[PDB]
Amino acid sequence: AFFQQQQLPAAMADTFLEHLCLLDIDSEPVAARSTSIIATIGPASRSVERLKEMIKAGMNIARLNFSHGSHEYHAESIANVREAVESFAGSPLSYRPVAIALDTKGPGSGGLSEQDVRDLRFGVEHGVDIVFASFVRKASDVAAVRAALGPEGHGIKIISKIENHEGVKRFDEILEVSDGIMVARGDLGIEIPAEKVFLAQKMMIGRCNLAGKPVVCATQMLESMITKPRPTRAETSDVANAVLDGADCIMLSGETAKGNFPVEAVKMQHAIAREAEAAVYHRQLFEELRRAAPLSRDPTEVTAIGAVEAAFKCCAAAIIVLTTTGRSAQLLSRYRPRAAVIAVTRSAQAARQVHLCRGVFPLLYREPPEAIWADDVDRRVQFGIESGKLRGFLRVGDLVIVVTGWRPGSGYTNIMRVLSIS
Amino acid sequence: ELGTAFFQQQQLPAAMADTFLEHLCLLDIDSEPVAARSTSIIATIGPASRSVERLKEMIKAGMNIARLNFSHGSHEYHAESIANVREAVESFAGSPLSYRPVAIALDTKGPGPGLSEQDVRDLRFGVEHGVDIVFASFVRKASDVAAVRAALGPEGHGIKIISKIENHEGVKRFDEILEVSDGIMVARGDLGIEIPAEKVFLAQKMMIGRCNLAGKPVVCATQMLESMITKPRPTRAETSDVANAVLDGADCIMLSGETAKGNFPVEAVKMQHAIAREAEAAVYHRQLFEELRRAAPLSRDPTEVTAIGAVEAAFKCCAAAIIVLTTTGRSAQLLSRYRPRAAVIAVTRSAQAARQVHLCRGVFPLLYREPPEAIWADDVDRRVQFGIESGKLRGFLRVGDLVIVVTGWRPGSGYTNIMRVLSIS
Amino acid sequence: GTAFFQQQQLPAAMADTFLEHLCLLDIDSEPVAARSTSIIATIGPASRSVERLKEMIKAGMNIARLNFSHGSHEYHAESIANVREAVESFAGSPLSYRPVAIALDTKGPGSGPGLSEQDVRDLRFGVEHGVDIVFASFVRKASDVAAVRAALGPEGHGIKIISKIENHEGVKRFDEILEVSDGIMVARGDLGIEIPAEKVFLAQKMMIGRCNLAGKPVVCATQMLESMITKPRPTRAETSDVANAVLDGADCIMLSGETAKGNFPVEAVKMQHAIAREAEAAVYHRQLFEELRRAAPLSRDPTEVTAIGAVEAAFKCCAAAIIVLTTTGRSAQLLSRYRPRAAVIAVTRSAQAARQVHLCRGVFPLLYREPPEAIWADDVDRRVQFGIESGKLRGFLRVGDLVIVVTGWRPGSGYTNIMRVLSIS
Amino acid sequence: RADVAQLTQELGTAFFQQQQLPAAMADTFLEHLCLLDIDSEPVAARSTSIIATIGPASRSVERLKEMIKAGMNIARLNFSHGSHEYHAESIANVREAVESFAGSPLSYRPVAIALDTKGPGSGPGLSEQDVRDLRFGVEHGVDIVFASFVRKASDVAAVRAALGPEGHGIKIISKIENHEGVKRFDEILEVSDGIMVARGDLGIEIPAEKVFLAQKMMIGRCNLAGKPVVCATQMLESMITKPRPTRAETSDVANAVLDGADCIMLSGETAKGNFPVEAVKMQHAIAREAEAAVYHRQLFEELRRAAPLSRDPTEVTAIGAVEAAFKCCAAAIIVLTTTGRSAQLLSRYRPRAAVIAVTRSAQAARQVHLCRGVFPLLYREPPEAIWADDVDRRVQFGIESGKLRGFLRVGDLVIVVTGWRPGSGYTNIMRVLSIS
Ligand SMILES: O=S(=O)(NCc1ccc(S(=O)(=O)c2cccc(O)c2)cc1)c1cc(O)c(O)cc1-c1ccc(O)c(O)c1
Ligand SMILES: O=S(=O)(NCc1ccc(S(=O)(=O)c2cccc(O)c2)cc1)c1cc(O)c(O)cc1-c1ccc(O)c(O)c1
Ligand SMILES: O=P(O)(O)OC[C@H]1O[C@](O)(COP(=O)(O)O)[C@@H](O)[C@@H]1O
Ligand SMILES: O=P(O)(O)OC[C@H]1O[C@](O)(COP(=O)(O)O)[C@@H](O)[C@@H]1O
Ligand SMILES: O=P(O)(O)OC[C@H]1O[C@](O)(COP(=O)(O)O)[C@@H](O)[C@@H]1O
Ligand SMILES: O=P(O)(O)OC[C@H]1O[C@](O)(COP(=O)(O)O)[C@@H](O)[C@@H]1O
Ligand SMILES: O=C([O-])C(=O)[O-]
Ligand SMILES: O=C([O-])C(=O)[O-]
Ligand SMILES: O=C([O-])C(=O)[O-]
Ligand SMILES: O=C([O-])C(=O)[O-]
Ligand SMILES: [K+]
Ligand SMILES: [K+]
Ligand SMILES: [K+]
Ligand SMILES: [K+]
Ligand SMILES: [Mg+2]
Ligand SMILES: [Mg+2]
Ligand SMILES: [Mg+2]
Ligand SMILES: [Mg+2]
Repeated sequence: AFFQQQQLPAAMADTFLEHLCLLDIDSEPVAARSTSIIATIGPASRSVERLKEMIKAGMNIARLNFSHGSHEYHAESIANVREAVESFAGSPLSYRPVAIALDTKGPGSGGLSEQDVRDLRFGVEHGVDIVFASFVRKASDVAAVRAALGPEGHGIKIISKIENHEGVKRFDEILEVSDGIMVARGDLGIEIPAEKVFLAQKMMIGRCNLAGKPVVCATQMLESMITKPRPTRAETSDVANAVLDGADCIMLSGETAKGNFPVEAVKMQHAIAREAEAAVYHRQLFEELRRAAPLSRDPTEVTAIGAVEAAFKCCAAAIIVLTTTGRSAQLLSRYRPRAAVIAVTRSAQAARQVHLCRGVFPLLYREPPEAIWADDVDRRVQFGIESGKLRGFLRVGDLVIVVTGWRPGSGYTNIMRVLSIS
Repeated sequence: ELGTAFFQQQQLPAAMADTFLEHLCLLDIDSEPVAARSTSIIATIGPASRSVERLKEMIKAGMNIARLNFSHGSHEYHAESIANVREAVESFAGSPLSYRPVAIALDTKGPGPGLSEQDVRDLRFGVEHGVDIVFASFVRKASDVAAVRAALGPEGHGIKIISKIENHEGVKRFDEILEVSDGIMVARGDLGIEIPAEKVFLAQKMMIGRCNLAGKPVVCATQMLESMITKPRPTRAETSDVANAVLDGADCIMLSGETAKGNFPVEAVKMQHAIAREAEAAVYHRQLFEELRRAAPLSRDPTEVTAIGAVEAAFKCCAAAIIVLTTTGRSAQLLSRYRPRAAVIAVTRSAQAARQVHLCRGVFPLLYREPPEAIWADDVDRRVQFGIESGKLRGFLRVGDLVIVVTGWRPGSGYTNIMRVLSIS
Repeated sequence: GTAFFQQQQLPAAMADTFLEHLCLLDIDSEPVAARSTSIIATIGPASRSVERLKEMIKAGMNIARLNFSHGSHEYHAESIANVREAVESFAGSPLSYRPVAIALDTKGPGSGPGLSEQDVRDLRFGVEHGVDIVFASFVRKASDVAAVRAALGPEGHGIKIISKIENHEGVKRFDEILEVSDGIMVARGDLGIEIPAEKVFLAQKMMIGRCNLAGKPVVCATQMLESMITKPRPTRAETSDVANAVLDGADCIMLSGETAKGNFPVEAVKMQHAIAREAEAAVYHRQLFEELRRAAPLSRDPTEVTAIGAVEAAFKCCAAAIIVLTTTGRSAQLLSRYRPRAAVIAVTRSAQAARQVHLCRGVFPLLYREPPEAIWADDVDRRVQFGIESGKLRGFLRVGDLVIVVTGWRPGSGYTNIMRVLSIS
Repeated sequence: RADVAQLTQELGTAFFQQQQLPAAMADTFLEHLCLLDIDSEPVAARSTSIIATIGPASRSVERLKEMIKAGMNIARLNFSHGSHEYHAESIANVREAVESFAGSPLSYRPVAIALDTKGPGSGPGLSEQDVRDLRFGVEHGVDIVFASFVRKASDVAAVRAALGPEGHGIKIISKIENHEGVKRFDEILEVSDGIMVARGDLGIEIPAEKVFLAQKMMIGRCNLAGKPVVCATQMLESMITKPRPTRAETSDVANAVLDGADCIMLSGETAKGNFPVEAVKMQHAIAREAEAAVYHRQLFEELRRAAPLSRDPTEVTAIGAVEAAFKCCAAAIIVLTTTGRSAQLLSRYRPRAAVIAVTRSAQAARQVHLCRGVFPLLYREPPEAIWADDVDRRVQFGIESGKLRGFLRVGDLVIVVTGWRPGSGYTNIMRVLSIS
């Protein structure tokens, strides 16, 4: 029965054609949903009670669209999100961190606009985790956003939105200096022929997967759900194909900001993503990712590949990684393991930001410290295991891969352990 | 010889890639499609697309198959639709550059345990009116297909039966249904209500893959450009859906309300045409052909053996087209199963076969009407040159191009065994 | 039948990985196909008698090597005459006659920089006596090949030049030598003294791989069955060496002292024949054909395009043979480069081409002696029938087998463009 | 190029020109062959073990010291010839020559002693002389038994029973020398520690032109099973009377290594020939060239795909360690082992990195020579009070001996494989360490 669930017959197939033929509608998904859901906050999703429902439905990142609304409006939104998130902090083994992202208005007719500088300053002051920089056309646009974030905003992640021909053509230079990319299909579909957008989406997702950087698929994913309780056949297909393409995050705009079914739209994206993740052809995917990733003398990079290889060999339920900045979890994520990457961190900001990486499940470690570093480490490992058992990721008898470092401080991951649960 | 510009068009850098990841990374929005659109467009005829003038516009936009939905309307209504389609098609019989045959398909109302009384009457209507295809609704088992086949009276055995899979039973009994059907339609509308909406993409991808493996046509249907019923442009999810159905391996893409009752029927056809052309150039032929080749079983049928040699030969020289002489369409279908990048120009004396080959991806029919030559070898040469002259006239061929010619050793269907490499003069 | 798929290592040939392939090798799986790797035997005192030469032709000798490092022109002319007498002693049965090529192995430059004066005299002797191949000793650069070609003059245009790589310079300048040569010989004797003995296997594997990539014949030579000069059976290392040269991709295997001066010249030929047959069945065609196909560049030459379609077609039906009509042998060489499991039966009227095609693996020459038919298509059919009749007589074909026939559209060399699937009657 | 561009800038273009690295990075096997370079020098230590047969030509303690320096890893005693007194003198001479280098335990070279049985002859099973010879082996502390003419699983059970309770640690390598042994191969391999492809008798029992098929099949199955396989007989036959081998002989040795043989053997070449040391030197030189020419890109992928899923932490750690070593071009994998099993599981994935096995067991240190790429280090120090410190001292001993023998340099990356608790069977940790 284990090998009949989560499309395992289709995952073992020798060819991609055999893989497609073996897809079974009766093979149920078992693993936790790996692709993060970004929901846009607006009138339909601003109440603390509504936001609690969206967190339970699966929202991982809350997007504030600075194209509409005042700073007072957005600060109220931020406060409501934080209130709804902290309403579940009572049970630290089941608490879900939610990132806050600021989507800039953009340059419009103009480089970096004066309103954008004021909005970016607002984001730093209000402690946002991510910036979705609108209409990025070159590497110098990213540098301008980075400069506007100042010294207090070094930790904020910059996700460049590609929305026009220039951004697509200069993609490589933008990706090099960005933390990730958003495939902003709305404007892109007006700037380039609508029938060419799928080529740009597939190219940008592929390059981001190659680079190991997060990529978000955005706009009109479940558009009809703004007024209707169920999406169209094209919409469910679109969500599924974005996940199959390799998107780290999927987004909802009007569907959650102004629609009549914001919670239902989140539930739909959650349901589709789970099905699509089980349908991933890991046999060729892991091989291609392995072959494409360059040789490395960075021990974190070397431990990540060894850990993902080890997890595939034993069908590990999870890979528990200790991370400070989230980097060790990101390097595990780039190899697209079938095993969940449970990232145990003390940094609340890192816990929110690792939602950008597919398959990373952040656990904010709030237990009291241990005096001996070795005991402190073991405690954070056992923490990941208890939360994993509570949340359904792990059972007694399961195998896990534990990824740690040799000394405290970020950048020293170099150990991989094969551990049996209880 | 061909130029650097030749190798930058139709996603050729992405097609030459050693891995699927490299292939995705090499996709270029500036790489323009050159080949003719190979995925057929099925448009549903209704109040929005019934007039002879409106139908002429849809043929020019790219409609290859006209679907008559027998869930709505009387026999008198559908016979008027058939007559209007035939009138609009024959309005271009003068100009060989604009004349294209259009298939007529009957979509049944559906069942009850088995074939309904109304369905038997509707199938009899189809035989009497000379329809080419039947889209049999709610097929759940092989005996359902046999019932449709039996209902296609003594005169309708040439009609193609495309079984619509619309429920859990049809998905579970897929293999037995495909074995006895001519092809499949992934009827996503009802399927999305019978099974969880989030599982439909799995059923679509599985059924397309199995149809590609079997060498049988598969249609992706319902809500492809749904918003275009009221809006002139589709959503980002809708264009993505059409593109992904083509990339998945669908032979045909369909329009229902978009053409039958919508405000932009011609614009919806134009949109599907535009997306399909882009998506066909983005197909990863390097791994696709290898997998199709490896998966297809060994064969001692000369048509099947010639088809693989012809597709292999066409890939080797970047052949502008594969010209195949076929009477039933079978030879063109066997070429099509290997998914060549070259156009399959099928020269036939059969008007029905010319209409039905629209079900197979990349098959471009040419109806030949010349009186037969006394020497068979001269009749073959005359039909082969007609394929080249038409090709030249339509933009597929130029002097200096290479084409692969597939013929047989003796007259009559079933003897295809020759593949020739010809230089266009 | 089940028994068919148990012979000639077919389970090992169908394996998904190279590791699975090795694990499936069966010592009880008997070779059925004809031995495709040619045997070159050096003529000397042990193999000069007309009766002895008839035994070597029956044992499997395809090419007779005349070593111009030893003996006078008078000696070599007597050799040539004895070979031709023994070969023509079987010309009474044209359906079973075996052509034998005559190759001249030059003495070399020695201390000189380029072509020696004795080499010029020996090369002109070869042209005067009608030799087919030249094994040019110690080739170090492309200009060495040009010098041999110039010394052959205008009358020696058809002679094939196989460059012997015997030193570090030849290995380093390999690419420029191969570009201008008809093929290569891996002269392991001198090479093993010029470079460290433990590095020779790397040079052999590299040169064979590059020759296979280029589609040019490659010969593995020297000490293959060395112990058989005095002993009736070879060592375990010697049989392994012969088998591995075939598995590496060598078109020809050679015997030097083993046939020229040894006590068991016929037994050495029989041993090489037996090992090569075993090794050819153990070839992993699944990956090999895929790699050859992928590595070969796109082509607008119809012969090149027909060859790949024909090999692809032969694999699809497990064709017993590919019968090709050839004037120069080039059409057979282009089929051979794709390493088909099917025998390439080359029917030719050129006695020289019939002798030279022995350089290409899996090409079985048939010299057709009949005068032309007035109708060219009838002449073409008669030759094809001759191939079928010879192949039936020799055991390559049986009634019911499928065969691929490769012909051209007009008389004369360079016009191959047709591939046909034929059932043996 | 981008998949090796950063590491190329770091390690240099000269690094990537050595040990057939361009040929090893090739996308196809055809490209791999085309890229083989005679100028690309081997850098890695010779990983295929050399088994030399001891006889009149190689019995003296002085001659044996020369053979150990030439590369001999296993000494074979052929019980088809000679008395027990003769073989005991041979064993004593081997041990004397081996211990003459024990002064420096950081550079000492352990040598296994293998007993090759006479065989059943006319009989159906284990002969009476074989029982006496096997008892002799147990009494004299031999490490391996090469059991002649094994034809079924019950033959290896008989050898195991004849070894008695004290010979439980001895490895049984079954010799396949006839059609029955080839046909029942799977049942024999299941119960054996490894196999020897005994080509001499096999070449007389089956057609000589079919032996290469049997060799290639048995090596492939042994590689798939993760068990040692020895290629034997007539490898450098001409070197019995001549100082240089033939072109077929060098080719044969190279092809046995390329086929996947863990060990290569010398029989008459060392036992009775005129050039026993030269034959060992030749096999050493060829094996080093052949190992660099291995197409690791497809090999590792195939080994990985063929090996079944495992819930054994040693098995899981071994594949993660080999994958990690390939990612950074690790100079070595240092593994702590008691029985040699952890080193054997690393070896089955055919890493290009040397597997430096640190052990306290002298028998395990001798027996790991059966596994390709395993370099045994016998640790003689007394245990530390804290187990974690004892472990670290052993790891450091491996790093220091690896630097001393040339395997490691400052700046190199190494993968360290250890367990979480003392005792055999608990390997579960993989560490990436930078050499300082
Ligand atoms: O290796 S993959 O898993 N599969 C990729 C693949 C997709 C198509 C084709 S084909 O040659 O067009 C084809 C062949 C046969 C039948 C056909 O109908 C089509 C081959 C291989 C993967 C790797 C990536 O680098 C990535 O970025 C995403 C994917 C990917 C793509 C689609 C999936 O369904 C999926 O699970 C993963
Ligand atoms: O595709 S091939 O058939 N073989 C290709 C191949 C050979 C080795 C390796 S491996 O990665 O080293 C390896 C993998 C697994 C187990 C192992 O023990 C070894 C993989 C694949 C072929 C192609 C040519 O370009 C050619 O010139 C000759 C051959 C060839 C070589 C050896 C044969 O046994 C054979 O039949 C053919
Ligand atoms: O992903 P990052 O930022 O490199 O953090 C991983 C770090 O986690 C650790 O295992 C634990 O260290 P801390 O005690 O600082 O939490 C480090 O040794 C390692 O460097
Ligand atoms: O695709 P189909 O129905 O098998 O038709 C292919 C047939 O067409 C031909 O090429 C031409 O034959 P006709 O003259 O009868 O049209 C035959 O030789 C071949 O058998
Ligand atoms: O292999 P080559 O030398 O190119 O010769 C192939 C030629 O042989 C033929 O099949 C038969 O021609 P001939 O009648 O001149 O022998 C030609 O059609 C073709 O051009
Ligand atoms: O390879 P083996 O025989 O399983 O031994 C590996 C064992 O060696 C160790 O690394 C060290 O253990 P010891 O203290 O017994 O020498 C263990 O942690 C591990 O279980
Ligand atoms: O801004 C966006 O997200 C877009 O344009 O799609
Ligand atoms: O009938 C159809 O096409 C459907 O239900 O999707
Ligand atoms: O000339 C040769 O053939 C040689 O030197 O081996
Ligand atoms: O016994 C042996 O070693 C043989 O037969 O080769
Ligand atoms: K915005
Ligand atoms: K209907
Ligand atoms: K010579
Ligand atoms: K013995
Ligand atoms: Mg926008
Ligand atoms: Mg329906
Ligand atoms: Mg020489
Ligand atoms: Mg023996």
